Amino acid sequence: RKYFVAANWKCNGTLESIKSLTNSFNNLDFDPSKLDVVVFPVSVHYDHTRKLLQSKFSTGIQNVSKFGNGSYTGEVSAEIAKDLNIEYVIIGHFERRKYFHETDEDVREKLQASLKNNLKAVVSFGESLEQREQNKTIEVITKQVKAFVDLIDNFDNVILVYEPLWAIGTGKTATPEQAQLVHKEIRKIVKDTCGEKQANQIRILYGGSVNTENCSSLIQQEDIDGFLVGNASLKESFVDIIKSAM
Repeated sequence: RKYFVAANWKCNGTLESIKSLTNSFNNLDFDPSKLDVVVFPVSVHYDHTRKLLQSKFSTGIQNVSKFGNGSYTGEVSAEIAKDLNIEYVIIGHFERRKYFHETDEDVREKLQASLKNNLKAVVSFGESLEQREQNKTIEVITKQVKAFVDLIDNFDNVILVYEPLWAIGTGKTATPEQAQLVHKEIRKIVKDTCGEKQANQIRILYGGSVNTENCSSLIQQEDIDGFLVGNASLKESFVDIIKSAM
């Protein structure tokens, strides 16, 4: 298991601010055969971003269509991404499930499209504060992971991300012990449905207010293999979060 650190810029950036930020990220000396680091700019920033980042950084887009090419105004198909040599996609992010009504079935259809078209997928899921307070966290996560887990065929090319919804953008980070408990269950699902070797190969990242202060204690946990990072990835100090995985 290679550790994996991903910057989700969400809906942020200007041409100038991406030049300044990618310059800082390029100054970090790391070996991309030892750690995957991926940046996810806004779609219209993808070209600018890929041009500026050195190739040690992988790139991807923040969403991909559940449909293939055709009459889907506004959508970007996995086929189109493949032809732009876009390497990664994020699927299942809380913001898409929340504001745009994306369902588990949408997530399954997007992963199917992504794998069919040679895209690697960062697939996110997690329980709300209400579900956690009803003591339903593992049941929720188990249902969300089983919505798509049978589609995975190469266990290096799908990366799972546990982001409890209450930790996203709030500063209320899960503790390393809370994250680990859930990651151990996610890995156990993959073991059950896919086999032990596959479960030991797959990366399971944590996300939900990861920052420079708390990242080392999270990644030290046995079943936490890196991070999907939102607000902290817009800052030049994001390099220190990469360093925690080095």
